[PDB]
Amino acid sequence: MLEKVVIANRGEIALRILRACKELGIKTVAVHSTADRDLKHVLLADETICIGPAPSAKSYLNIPAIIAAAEVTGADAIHPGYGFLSENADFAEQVERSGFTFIGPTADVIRLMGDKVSAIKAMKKAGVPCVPGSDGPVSNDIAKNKEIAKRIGYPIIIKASGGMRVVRSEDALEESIAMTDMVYMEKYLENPRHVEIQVLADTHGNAVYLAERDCSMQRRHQKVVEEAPAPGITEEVRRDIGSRCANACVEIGYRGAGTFEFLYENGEFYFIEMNTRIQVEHPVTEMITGVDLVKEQLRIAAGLPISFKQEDIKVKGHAMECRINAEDPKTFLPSPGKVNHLHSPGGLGVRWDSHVYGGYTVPPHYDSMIAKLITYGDTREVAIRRMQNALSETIIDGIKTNIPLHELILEDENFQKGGTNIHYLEKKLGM
Amino acid sequence: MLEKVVIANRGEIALRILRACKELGIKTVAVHSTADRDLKHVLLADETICIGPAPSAKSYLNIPAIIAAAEVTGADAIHPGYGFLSENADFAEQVERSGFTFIGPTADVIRLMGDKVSAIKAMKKAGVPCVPGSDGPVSNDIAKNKEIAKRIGYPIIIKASGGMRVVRSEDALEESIAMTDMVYMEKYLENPRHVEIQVLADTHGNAVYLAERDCSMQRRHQKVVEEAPAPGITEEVRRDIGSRCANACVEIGYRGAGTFEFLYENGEFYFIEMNTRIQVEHPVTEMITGVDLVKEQLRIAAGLPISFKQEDIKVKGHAMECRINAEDPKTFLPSPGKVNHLHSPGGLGVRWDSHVYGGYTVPPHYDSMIAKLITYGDTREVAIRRMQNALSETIIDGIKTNIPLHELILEDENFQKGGTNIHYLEKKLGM
Ligand SMILES: Nc1ncnc2c1ncn2[C@@H]1O[C@H](COP(=O)(O)OP(=O)(O)CP(=O)(O)O)[C@@H](O)[C@H]1O
Ligand SMILES: Nc1ncnc2c1ncn2[C@@H]1O[C@H](COP(=O)(O)OP(=O)(O)CP(=O)(O)O)[C@@H](O)[C@H]1O
Repeated sequence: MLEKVVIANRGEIALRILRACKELGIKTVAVHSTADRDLKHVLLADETICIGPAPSAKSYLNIPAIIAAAEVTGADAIHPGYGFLSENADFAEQVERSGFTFIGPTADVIRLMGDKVSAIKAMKKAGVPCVPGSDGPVSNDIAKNKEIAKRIGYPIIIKASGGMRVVRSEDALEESIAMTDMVYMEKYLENPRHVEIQVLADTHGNAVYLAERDCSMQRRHQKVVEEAPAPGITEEVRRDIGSRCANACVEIGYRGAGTFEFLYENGEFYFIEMNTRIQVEHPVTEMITGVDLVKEQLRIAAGLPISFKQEDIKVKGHAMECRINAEDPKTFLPSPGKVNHLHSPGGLGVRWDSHVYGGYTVPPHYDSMIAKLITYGDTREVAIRRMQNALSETIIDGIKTNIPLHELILEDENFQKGGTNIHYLEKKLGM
Repeated sequence: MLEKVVIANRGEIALRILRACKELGIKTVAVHSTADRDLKHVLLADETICIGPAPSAKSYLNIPAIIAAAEVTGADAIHPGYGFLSENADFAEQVERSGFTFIGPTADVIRLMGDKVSAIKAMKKAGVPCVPGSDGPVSNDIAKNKEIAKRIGYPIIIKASGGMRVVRSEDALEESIAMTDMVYMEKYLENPRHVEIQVLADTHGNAVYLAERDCSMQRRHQKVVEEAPAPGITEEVRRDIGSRCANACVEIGYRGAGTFEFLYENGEFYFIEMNTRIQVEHPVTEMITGVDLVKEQLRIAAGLPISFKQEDIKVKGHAMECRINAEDPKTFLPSPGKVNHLHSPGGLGVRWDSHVYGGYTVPPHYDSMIAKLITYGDTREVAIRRMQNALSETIIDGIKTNIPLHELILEDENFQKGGTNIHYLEKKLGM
C-alpha cells in the first residue's frame, strides 16, 4: 500500500498533508524550492529534496524534477495539494505513466471537468442542475443566439470555456459574443451565494457527499471567509443535491476528494465548476462531520474503501474559517518579512492550521496565505463569537495581515444575519 | 443575570474562564498577584486588580482582598477555578454572605463532601457505590475492629477523614489504627484504575452526567495524562453509575459542575471523593460530548437551566490530555524561567489550552503546569497518535518540560493496550 508519499506542495497544506501521513505511519518526502528550506513541514519531513530555485515555474511546477524526487526516494504516491499542479492533467497523466500513484482523480476525469462546457455537459447528464444556457458552444448567427438568450432570459453572461462578459440588453449581443478557446452563453444571476458540496469517491465504486460549505465572502473571486453548513440549507435539500453529486462521481468515474461548486439563488442550485482536488477550506467540513478529508484521500489512493458509509454522516454544529494573509488589510499589497513574534489562539473549538512560526520569514515568491484560523460551535453564532475572540488573541508581529479585515467582516450585521451574496464584501470595502 | 465575573485564579484556567466569559459577553475582572502582572488573561481582561504580593497565601488565598475586588468593580459573581479557594467552604460562605454569586456549589454542600466519611455517608444513601468499610469512624476496641476488617477482607487501609496506612495482616491492626481529625477503615484495592464521572446540576432541579474520564497515570497522586471515555466502560455501565451520580446531585442539593471520583477494579466502582469544582482535565470530556463545561458553569450560576437534556448527550470518539509542566522530566524539579521560543502544535483534532507565550517568564511561586495539550480522534488509537505527533511539533525553549515523559508514556505498549492502573507510572519510572 502507501509506504512513502511525496508532498508536491508547500505552506500550510504541505504541513496538513504531512500530519495526515504521520498519523497513518506513512513516510514523507518534502520537495521544496531553495526559498522554502525553512518551511515547518520541510523541517519535519523524513526526507527532503530541493527541486529548484524560488520561482514556482522552476520548482513547484517543475514536473520533471518532482517525478525525479519520487524516483530517487522510492515513493509510491504524490499528493499535489491544491493549486500548482493539482489540476494539471498532464502532470497526473505523466505521474501515472511513470508508475506512481497520483493522489487525486485520473487524468481523463481532470481533463473532463477542466473544460467548462464539457463539465456542464457531464453534470447535466448525471442529473446535476446547471445554469440555464446555450448548453454547448455559441453559434455566431445572432438571429438564433437572441432566441436562446430570450429563451433563458436576460441578463445573460458570455463565458470562456477554459477560463466573462455580462449582457443586459438584446441590442448588445452580436458584439458581446465577438469579444474573446471558445465561449458559451449562460443565465446571469444577480444575487447568488457560493455554495459547494464536498464529496469522496473510492475505487470500490462508493461515493459520499459531506454536506456543503458557503464561501460567498470573496475579493476578486478569491475566497476570504468560509463556513459550514451553509445557512438556510435544510437536511432535505442537502440530501437532494448531495446525492446528485455522489451519483455524478460514479457516472464520471471520479476518485478521491473533490468539490462541486454551485451558485445558490432563490432556493436553486446551479453548477459552475468542480474542483477536482482538496480545497483550502476543507477544514470547516471536517469540524461539522468528524471526517478527516486528507486521511481519506490517502486511504483512497491506497486502494481502500471510504472508511464510512453515507448514513454515518450527520451534520453537527457549525464551523468558520478565516484565511489569514500576509498583506495590507486595505490595499491587499503583499507584506513579506520576518515574523518577530507569533502568538496563535487556542481553547475549546479553536483550530489553527499554519506553517508559520516565530522567527519565520514569509517569502515574496508565493501566495500570501500564512494561516487558517478555524472555529467550531454548537451554533453559527457561537462559531462567529469564537472566531472574533480567537482573532483578538492572535499576534503576528513583523508583517501586516488581513486580520483587521476579518474582524470587520465578523462584526458585520448582515454577515451575522447570514446569507450575504458573492458581491457583498467588495461592496462593503467600497463603502 | 451575570454581567461581570471576577476570575479568582491564574494560569491556564483563568484564561479558560476568560474565554468562556468573552463568548457570553460577560465582563471580566482579573485579580492577580504582583508576579502575575504579565499573565495572558490579565492582559486580556477588561479590568485588572492587584490583590497582593507573589506568595499564594498573600494573594490568591487572600479572601478579604478577593472580595474587595469584587466590590470595587461591582461584580455579580466570582469563579474560583480549581485549587486555591475553589473548595474552601469559608470562602464560598463568605462570598455569598457579601451578596456575590459563588460560581460553584453552596458552602454546606462543600463542607459535606469535604469531609471523607460524611461524604461516603451521603453517597451510600444516594445509591452511589462506596468501598466496603467501617462505614463510619473506627472504634478503638480492636477485638471488634478485627471483625469489620475480616468482614470486608484484608488487605484493608486506614484513612484520614480530612486528608493513609495499609494493613496486610490482622496482627498489625491495633497499632496501625493508633498512628494518626479521625480515621475510618476501608478495603484496600491492589489493582484499581482511577475513573471519574463528570456531572452538571442547575437550580431548576436538573442533573446530568457527562460520561467518564480515566486518570490512572499519576505521580505522587498527581494526574499526568487523562483520557475519555474510560477504556472498557460500556454505554450500559456508563448509564448505571452516571445516573446514580446524577441522582446523588439532587439528593444532596448540588449546584454547578462537579466530579465523582471512583476506584475502578474488576468491573466495580468504588467512590473515594467528589471534587466540588471544575477539574483540570475537564477538556477531554468537552471533546467527546461537545459540551462547554465552563459555559455551563456560568449559565448555571446565572440561574439558567443546563442547556441540554441527558438524552442529547452521546459519547463520540476519544480524547487525550497531557499536562505539560515546567519541570525536569526525570527529577521533576520545577524549571522556572523565560520561554525564549514557543511553538504550539495545531491541525485537525488538536487543542491547546495554555497561558504561555513566547517571551513569557514562568514564575517560581506557583505550580509547574504551563499548558494542556488535548487531542481528539475517532478512536483511542488516533487520539494517541495525534498526541504523539502534536508533542513532537511542540517547542518550548528556555526551560525544561515534562514532554519527554509524555512521549515515553504514549509509546508504552501497556498504555497503548489500555487500562493500566494507578500504580503503573511510578512503576515504569522506577524501571
Ligand atoms: N452565471 C453566473 N452568474 C453570476 N455569477 C457568475 C456566473 N458565472 C460565473 N460567475 C462568477 O464568476 C466566478 C467564477 O469565475 P471563473 O470562471 O473565472 O472561475 P474562477 O477561476 O474565478 C474560481 P476558481 O478559484 O475555483 O478557479 C464565479 O464565482 C461567479 O462569481
Ligand atoms: N481503598 C483504596 N484502595 C486503593 N487505593 C486507594 C484507596 N484509597 C485511597 N487510595 C489512594 O489514595 C489516593 C487518594 O489519596 P487522598 O485521600 O490523599 O486524596 P488526594 O488528595 O491524594 C487526590 P485529590 O488531588 O483529588 O485531592 C487515591 O488516588 C488512591 O490512589
